[PDB]
Amino acid sequence: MLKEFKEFALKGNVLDLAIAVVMGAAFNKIICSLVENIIMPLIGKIFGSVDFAKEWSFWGIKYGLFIQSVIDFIIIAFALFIFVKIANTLMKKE
Amino acid sequence: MLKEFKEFALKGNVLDLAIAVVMGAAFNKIICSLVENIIMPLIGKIFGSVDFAKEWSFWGIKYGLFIQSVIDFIIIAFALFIFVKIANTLMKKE
Amino acid sequence: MLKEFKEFALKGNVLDLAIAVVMGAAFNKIICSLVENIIMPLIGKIFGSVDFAKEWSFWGIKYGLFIQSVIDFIIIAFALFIFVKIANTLMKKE
Amino acid sequence: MLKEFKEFALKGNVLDLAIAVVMGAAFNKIICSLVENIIMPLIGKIFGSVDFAKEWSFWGIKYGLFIQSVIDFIIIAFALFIFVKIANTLMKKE
Repeated sequence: MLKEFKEFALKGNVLDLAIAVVMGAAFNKIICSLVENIIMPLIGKIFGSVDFAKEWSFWGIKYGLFIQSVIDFIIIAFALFIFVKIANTLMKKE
Repeated sequence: MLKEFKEFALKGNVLDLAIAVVMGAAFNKIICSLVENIIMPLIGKIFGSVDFAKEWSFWGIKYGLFIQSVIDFIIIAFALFIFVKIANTLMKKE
Repeated sequence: MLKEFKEFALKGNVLDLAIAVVMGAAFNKIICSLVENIIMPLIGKIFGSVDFAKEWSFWGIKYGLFIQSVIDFIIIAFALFIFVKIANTLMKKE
Repeated sequence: MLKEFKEFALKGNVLDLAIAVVMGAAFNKIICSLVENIIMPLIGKIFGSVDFAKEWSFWGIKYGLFIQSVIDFIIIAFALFIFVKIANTLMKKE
Protein backbone atom coordinates (compact mmCIF):
# COMPACT_ATOMS: atom_id res chain seq x y z
CA MET A 1 0.00 0.00 0.00
CA LEU A 2 3.00 2.32 0.44
CA LYS A 3 6.63 2.26 -0.93
CA GLU A 4 7.82 -0.20 -3.59
CA PHE A 5 8.39 0.61 -7.28
CA LYS A 6 4.98 0.33 -8.95
CA GLU A 7 3.31 2.78 -6.51
CA PHE A 8 5.50 5.68 -5.19
CA ALA A 9 2.97 7.02 -2.60
CA LEU A 10 0.22 9.34 -3.90
CA LYS A 11 0.18 10.77 -7.43
CA GLY A 12 2.72 13.52 -6.62
CA ASN A 13 3.61 16.68 -8.50
CA VAL A 14 2.52 14.88 -11.60
CA LEU A 15 -0.52 16.84 -10.44
CA ASP A 16 0.49 20.08 -12.13
CA LEU A 17 1.70 18.17 -15.21
CA ALA A 18 -1.67 16.51 -15.66
CA ILE A 19 -3.33 19.87 -14.99
CA ALA A 20 -1.07 21.28 -17.68
CA VAL A 21 -2.22 18.91 -20.38
CA VAL A 22 -5.84 18.92 -19.11
CA MET A 23 -6.29 22.68 -18.72
CA GLY A 24 -3.96 23.82 -21.47
CA ALA A 25 -5.98 21.81 -23.94
CA ALA A 26 -9.17 23.17 -22.43
CA PHE A 27 -7.72 26.65 -22.79
CA ASN A 28 -6.74 25.91 -26.38
CA LYS A 29 -10.41 25.45 -27.24
CA ILE A 30 -11.70 28.63 -25.71
CA ILE A 31 -8.95 30.48 -27.63
CA CYS A 32 -10.19 29.05 -30.90
CA SER A 33 -13.89 29.24 -30.12
CA LEU A 34 -13.35 33.01 -30.07
CA VAL A 35 -11.39 33.13 -33.30
CA GLU A 36 -13.68 30.79 -35.25
CA ASN A 37 -16.98 32.34 -34.10
CA ILE A 38 -16.10 35.95 -33.39
CA ILE A 39 -12.68 37.10 -34.71
CA MET A 40 -12.55 35.37 -38.12
CA PRO A 41 -16.10 36.45 -38.88
CA LEU A 42 -15.45 40.07 -37.83
CA ILE A 43 -12.31 40.37 -39.93
CA GLY A 44 -14.59 38.98 -42.63
CA LYS A 45 -17.38 41.57 -42.66
CA ILE A 46 -14.97 44.47 -42.16
CA PHE A 47 -11.17 44.71 -42.86
CA GLY A 48 -11.81 42.40 -45.83
CA SER A 49 -12.76 38.90 -47.05
CA VAL A 50 -12.06 35.81 -44.96
CA ASP A 51 -9.59 33.56 -46.79
CA PHE A 52 -7.72 32.82 -50.02
CA ALA A 53 -5.81 29.54 -50.49
CA LYS A 54 -7.97 27.38 -52.70
CA GLU A 55 -5.21 28.57 -54.99
CA TRP A 56 -2.93 25.86 -56.50
CA SER A 57 -1.67 23.27 -58.99
CA PHE A 58 1.94 22.68 -60.17
CA TRP A 59 2.68 20.01 -62.90
CA GLY A 60 1.24 18.00 -60.09
CA ILE A 61 -1.04 19.72 -57.60
CA LYS A 62 0.38 21.03 -54.36
CA TYR A 63 -1.46 23.71 -52.45
CA GLY A 64 -1.30 27.27 -51.18
CA LEU A 65 -3.51 25.75 -48.56
CA PHE A 66 -0.12 25.56 -46.87
CA ILE A 67 -0.15 29.30 -46.50
CA GLN A 68 -3.70 29.35 -45.20
CA SER A 69 -2.63 27.36 -42.15
CA VAL A 70 0.14 29.90 -41.59
CA ILE A 71 -2.02 32.95 -42.25
CA ASP A 72 -4.27 31.64 -39.48
CA PHE A 73 -1.21 30.71 -37.40
CA ILE A 74 -0.86 34.43 -37.67
CA ILE A 75 -4.47 35.37 -36.83
CA ILE A 76 -4.72 32.53 -34.22
CA ALA A 77 -1.79 34.15 -32.40
CA PHE A 78 -3.68 37.44 -32.57
CA ALA A 79 -6.81 36.26 -30.76
CA LEU A 80 -4.55 35.37 -27.86
CA PHE A 81 -3.21 38.92 -28.03
CA ILE A 82 -6.61 40.55 -27.82
CA PHE A 83 -7.56 37.91 -25.25
CA VAL A 84 -4.83 38.65 -22.75
CA LYS A 85 -5.23 42.43 -22.74
CA ILE A 86 -9.07 42.43 -22.61
CA ALA A 87 -8.90 39.92 -19.76
CA ASN A 88 -5.86 41.06 -17.73
CA THR A 89 -7.74 44.23 -16.77
CA LEU A 90 -11.42 43.23 -16.68
CA MET A 91 -10.66 40.49 -14.12
CA LYS A 92 -13.90 40.28 -12.09
CA LYS A 93 -14.29 37.64 -9.34
CA GLU A 94 -17.88 36.37 -8.78
CA MET B 1 26.04 1.69 -33.98
CA LEU B 2 27.16 3.95 -31.11
CA LYS B 3 28.31 7.64 -30.94
CA GLU B 4 28.10 10.04 -33.90
CA PHE B 5 25.48 12.79 -34.35
CA LYS B 6 22.43 11.09 -35.88
CA GLU B 7 22.22 8.44 -33.10
CA PHE B 8 23.26 9.57 -29.55
CA ALA B 9 23.10 6.08 -27.90
CA LEU B 10 19.66 4.85 -26.78
CA LYS B 11 16.55 7.05 -26.73
CA GLY B 12 17.49 8.75 -23.44
CA ASN B 13 15.41 10.81 -21.04
CA VAL B 14 13.30 11.71 -24.00
CA LEU B 15 11.58 8.73 -22.40
CA ASP B 16 9.67 10.78 -19.83
CA LEU B 17 8.94 13.48 -22.44
CA ALA B 18 7.34 10.97 -24.78
CA ILE B 19 5.50 9.47 -21.80
CA ALA B 20 4.34 12.99 -21.01
CA VAL B 21 2.71 13.56 -24.37
CA VAL B 22 1.50 9.93 -24.62
CA MET B 23 0.02 9.58 -21.13
CA GLY B 24 -1.04 13.18 -20.60
CA ALA B 25 -3.16 12.95 -23.72
CA ALA B 26 -4.48 9.60 -22.56
CA PHE B 27 -5.30 11.19 -19.23
CA ASN B 28 -6.98 14.10 -20.99
CA LYS B 29 -9.53 11.68 -22.43
CA ILE B 30 -10.46 9.95 -19.24
CA ILE B 31 -10.97 13.41 -17.69
CA CYS B 32 -13.45 14.32 -20.40
CA SER B 33 -15.11 10.93 -20.67
CA LEU B 34 -16.27 11.58 -17.10
CA VAL B 35 -17.48 15.11 -17.76
CA GLU B 36 -19.25 14.32 -21.04
CA ASN B 37 -20.96 11.11 -19.86
CA ILE B 38 -21.39 11.62 -16.14
CA ILE B 39 -20.81 15.20 -14.89
CA MET B 40 -22.47 17.27 -17.65
CA PRO B 41 -25.50 14.98 -17.63
CA LEU B 42 -25.82 15.10 -13.82
CA ILE B 43 -25.62 18.88 -13.68
CA GLY B 44 -28.30 18.62 -16.35
CA LYS B 45 -30.97 16.61 -14.54
CA ILE B 46 -30.38 18.40 -11.24
CA PHE B 47 -28.77 21.85 -10.53
CA GLY B 48 -30.33 23.00 -13.82
CA SER B 49 -30.35 22.76 -17.64
CA VAL B 50 -27.21 21.83 -19.58
CA ASP B 51 -26.19 24.76 -21.80
CA PHE B 52 -27.10 28.15 -23.25
CA ALA B 53 -25.02 29.72 -26.05
CA LYS B 54 -26.97 29.22 -29.23
CA GLU B 55 -27.48 32.87 -28.41
CA TRP B 56 -26.14 35.42 -30.98
CA SER B 57 -26.15 37.76 -33.99
CA PHE B 58 -24.66 41.29 -34.23
CA TRP B 59 -25.10 43.36 -37.49
CA GLY B 60 -23.13 40.38 -38.62
CA ILE B 61 -23.37 37.18 -36.60
CA LYS B 62 -20.78 36.42 -33.98
CA TYR B 63 -21.55 33.97 -31.22
CA GLY B 64 -21.98 33.57 -27.48
CA LEU B 65 -20.80 30.12 -28.37
CA PHE B 66 -17.56 31.77 -27.28
CA ILE B 67 -18.81 31.76 -23.74
CA GLN B 68 -19.96 28.17 -23.92
CA SER B 69 -16.38 27.03 -24.45
CA VAL B 70 -15.39 29.05 -21.39
CA ILE B 71 -18.33 27.95 -19.26
CA ASP B 72 -17.15 24.40 -19.92
CA PHE B 73 -13.53 25.49 -19.42
CA ILE B 74 -15.00 26.18 -16.05
CA ILE B 75 -16.87 22.87 -15.61
CA ILE B 76 -14.02 20.90 -17.32
CA ALA B 77 -11.69 22.22 -14.62
CA PHE B 78 -14.22 21.05 -12.05
CA ALA B 79 -14.28 17.38 -13.10
CA LEU B 80 -10.54 17.36 -12.43
CA PHE B 81 -11.31 18.76 -8.99
CA ILE B 82 -13.79 16.04 -8.09
CA PHE B 83 -11.46 13.55 -9.78
CA VAL B 84 -8.40 14.24 -7.68
CA LYS B 85 -10.13 14.17 -4.30
CA ILE B 86 -12.26 11.05 -5.00
CA ALA B 87 -9.14 9.29 -6.26
CA ASN B 88 -6.39 10.54 -3.90
CA THR B 89 -8.07 8.68 -1.03
CA LEU B 90 -9.73 5.64 -2.64
CA MET B 91 -6.38 4.50 -4.08
CA LYS B 92 -6.73 0.69 -4.19
CA LYS B 93 -3.94 -1.46 -5.70
CA GLU B 94 -5.12 -4.72 -7.37
CA MET C 1 16.31 43.05 -39.38
CA LEU C 2 18.09 42.35 -36.07
CA LYS C 3 17.39 43.40 -32.41
CA GLU C 4 14.21 45.19 -31.31
CA PHE C 5 11.27 43.57 -29.47
CA LYS C 6 9.10 41.98 -32.17
CA GLU C 7 12.01 39.95 -33.64
CA PHE C 8 14.69 38.69 -31.15
CA ALA C 9 17.16 37.33 -33.78
CA LEU C 10 16.46 33.84 -35.19
CA LYS C 11 13.81 31.50 -33.77
CA GLY C 12 16.02 30.35 -30.86
CA ASN C 13 15.69 27.39 -28.54
CA VAL C 14 12.00 27.57 -29.18
CA LEU C 15 13.34 25.04 -31.67
CA ASP C 16 13.23 22.10 -29.27
CA LEU C 17 9.88 23.29 -27.86
CA ALA C 18 8.30 23.28 -31.30
CA ILE C 19 9.95 19.92 -31.97
CA ALA C 20 8.42 18.76 -28.71
CA VAL C 21 4.87 19.54 -29.70
CA VAL C 22 5.45 18.50 -33.35
CA MET C 23 7.20 15.18 -32.71
CA GLY C 24 5.52 14.26 -29.45
CA ALA C 25 2.18 14.45 -31.18
CA ALA C 26 3.57 12.49 -34.10
CA PHE C 27 4.84 9.92 -31.62
CA ASN C 28 1.44 9.85 -29.91
CA LYS C 29 -0.09 8.55 -33.13
CA ILE C 30 2.33 5.76 -33.77
CA ILE C 31 1.75 4.64 -30.16
CA CYS C 32 -1.97 4.39 -30.77
CA SER C 33 -1.77 3.02 -34.30
CA LEU C 34 -0.16 -0.03 -32.66
CA VAL C 35 -2.74 -0.35 -29.91
CA GLU C 36 -5.78 0.19 -32.14
CA ASN C 37 -4.65 -2.09 -34.99
CA ILE C 38 -2.46 -4.67 -33.29
CA ILE C 39 -2.67 -4.73 -29.46
CA MET C 40 -6.42 -4.23 -28.88
CA PRO C 41 -7.25 -6.78 -31.55
CA LEU C 42 -4.78 -9.35 -30.16
CA ILE C 43 -6.07 -9.03 -26.61
CA GLY C 44 -9.42 -9.54 -28.32
CA LYS C 45 -8.87 -12.88 -30.05
CA ILE C 46 -6.90 -14.31 -27.12
CA PHE C 47 -6.84 -13.24 -23.40
CA GLY C 48 -10.54 -12.39 -23.82
CA SER C 49 -13.17 -10.11 -25.40
CA VAL C 50 -12.37 -6.51 -26.33
CA ASP C 51 -14.52 -4.15 -24.24
CA PHE C 52 -17.44 -3.77 -21.83
CA ALA C 53 -18.85 -0.31 -20.98
CA LYS C 54 -22.04 0.04 -22.95
CA GLU C 55 -23.21 -0.62 -19.42
CA TRP C 56 -25.29 2.17 -17.74
CA SER C 57 -28.36 4.15 -16.67
CA PHE C 58 -29.08 5.71 -13.24
CA TRP C 59 -32.49 7.48 -12.59
CA GLY C 60 -30.95 9.53 -15.33
CA ILE C 61 -28.38 7.89 -17.59
CA LYS C 62 -24.71 8.31 -16.84
CA TYR C 63 -22.22 5.85 -18.25
CA GLY C 64 -19.65 3.21 -17.37
CA LEU C 65 -18.22 4.46 -20.61
CA PHE C 66 -16.23 6.47 -18.08
CA ILE C 67 -14.43 3.33 -17.07
CA GLN C 68 -13.79 2.29 -20.65
CA SER C 69 -11.63 5.37 -21.17
CA VAL C 70 -9.70 4.43 -18.04
CA ILE C 71 -9.45 0.73 -18.88
CA ASP C 72 -7.81 1.84 -22.12
CA PHE C 73 -5.79 4.47 -20.24
CA ILE C 74 -4.53 1.30 -18.70
CA ILE C 75 -3.97 -0.67 -21.93
CA ILE C 76 -2.75 2.50 -23.78
CA ALA C 77 -0.01 2.79 -21.16
CA PHE C 78 0.82 -0.85 -21.81
CA ALA C 79 1.51 -0.50 -25.54
CA LEU C 80 4.15 2.05 -24.60
CA PHE C 81 5.59 -0.56 -22.25
CA ILE C 82 5.88 -3.25 -24.90
CA PHE C 83 7.03 -0.54 -27.31
CA VAL C 84 10.02 0.65 -25.34
CA LYS C 85 11.44 -2.78 -24.55
CA ILE C 86 10.96 -4.24 -28.06
CA ALA C 87 12.59 -1.13 -29.50
CA ASN C 88 15.35 -0.31 -26.98
CA THR C 89 17.16 -3.50 -28.00
CA LEU C 90 16.27 -4.04 -31.67
CA MET C 91 17.64 -0.58 -32.56
CA LYS C 92 18.89 -1.04 -36.15
CA LYS C 93 20.29 1.94 -38.11
CA GLU C 94 19.73 1.80 -41.91
CA MET D 1 -9.73 41.37 -5.40
CA LEU D 2 -6.07 40.72 -4.52
CA LYS D 3 -4.29 38.02 -2.40
CA GLU D 4 -6.07 34.94 -1.00
CA PHE D 5 -5.82 31.39 -2.40
CA LYS D 6 -8.35 31.21 -5.24
CA GLU D 7 -6.90 34.28 -7.05
CA PHE D 8 -3.08 34.80 -6.79
CA ALA D 9 -2.97 38.26 -8.48
CA LEU D 10 -2.98 38.33 -12.31
CA LYS D 11 -2.56 35.22 -14.46
CA GLY D 12 1.24 35.12 -14.04
CA ASN D 13 3.88 33.26 -16.00
CA VAL D 14 1.22 30.74 -16.78
CA LEU D 15 1.24 33.15 -19.72
CA ASP D 16 4.06 31.41 -21.57
CA LEU D 17 2.64 27.98 -20.64
CA ALA D 18 -0.71 28.81 -22.18
CA ILE D 19 1.11 30.31 -25.17
CA ALA D 20 3.01 27.04 -25.37
CA VAL D 21 -0.06 24.88 -25.71
CA VAL D 22 -1.90 27.49 -27.84
CA MET D 23 0.89 28.27 -30.30
CA GLY D 24 2.61 24.90 -30.32
CA ALA D 25 -0.64 23.32 -31.41
CA ALA D 26 -1.11 26.06 -33.97
CA PHE D 27 2.41 25.39 -35.18
CA ASN D 28 1.68 21.66 -35.31
CA LYS D 29 -0.97 22.32 -37.94
CA ILE D 30 1.10 24.44 -40.24
CA ILE D 31 3.78 21.71 -40.10
CA CYS D 32 1.28 19.12 -41.28
CA SER D 33 -0.55 21.33 -43.74
CA LEU D 34 2.75 21.41 -45.63
CA VAL D 35 3.35 17.67 -45.45
CA GLU D 36 -0.21 16.66 -46.35
CA ASN D 37 -0.67 19.14 -49.22
CA ILE D 38 2.83 19.67 -50.54
CA ILE D 39 5.46 17.17 -49.28
CA MET D 40 3.50 13.88 -49.35
CA PRO D 41 2.15 14.68 -52.80
CA LEU D 42 5.59 15.62 -54.17
CA ILE D 43 7.24 12.47 -52.87
CA GLY D 44 4.29 10.82 -54.60
CA LYS D 45 4.72 12.08 -58.16
CA ILE D 46 8.51 11.76 -58.04
CA PHE D 47 10.76 9.62 -55.73
CA GLY D 48 7.98 7.01 -55.83
CA SER D 49 4.42 6.04 -54.82
CA VAL D 50 2.78 7.47 -51.70
CA ASP D 51 2.07 4.65 -49.23
CA PHE D 52 1.94 0.91 -48.60
CA ALA D 53 0.35 -0.50 -45.41
CA LYS D 54 -3.04 -1.80 -46.42
CA GLU D 55 -0.95 -4.92 -46.00
CA TRP D 56 -2.07 -7.39 -43.26
CA SER D 57 -3.88 -10.34 -41.68
CA PHE D 58 -2.49 -12.90 -39.18
CA TRP D 59 -4.71 -15.87 -37.99
CA GLY D 60 -6.58 -12.86 -36.79
CA ILE D 61 -6.05 -9.56 -38.58
CA LYS D 62 -3.56 -7.08 -37.22
CA TYR D 63 -2.13 -4.42 -39.47
CA GLY D 64 1.04 -3.09 -41.07
CA LEU D 65 -0.93 0.09 -40.80
CA PHE D 66 1.21 0.26 -37.67
CA ILE D 67 4.23 0.87 -39.83
CA GLN D 68 2.47 3.48 -41.92
CA SER D 69 2.12 5.71 -38.87
CA VAL D 70 5.84 5.27 -38.24
CA ILE D 71 6.87 5.73 -41.86
CA ASP D 72 5.07 9.08 -41.69
CA PHE D 73 6.52 9.70 -38.21
CA ILE D 74 9.61 9.56 -40.31
CA ILE D 75 8.43 11.83 -43.15
CA ILE D 76 6.55 14.13 -40.68
CA ALA D 77 9.88 14.72 -38.94
CA PHE D 78 11.36 15.54 -42.34
CA ALA D 79 8.97 18.37 -43.20
CA LEU D 80 10.15 20.06 -40.02
CA PHE D 81 13.70 19.60 -41.29
CA ILE D 82 13.06 21.26 -44.63
CA PHE D 83 10.93 23.82 -42.79
CA VAL D 84 13.58 25.06 -40.41
CA LYS D 85 16.34 25.48 -42.98
CA ILE D 86 14.15 27.14 -45.66
CA ALA D 87 12.82 29.51 -43.01
CA ASN D 88 15.88 30.21 -40.82
CA THR D 89 17.49 32.05 -43.74
CA LEU D 90 14.58 33.54 -45.71
CA MET D 91 13.36 35.40 -42.60
CA LYS D 92 11.71 38.54 -44.05
CA LYS D 93 9.94 41.03 -41.75
CA GLU D 94 6.97 42.90 -43.33
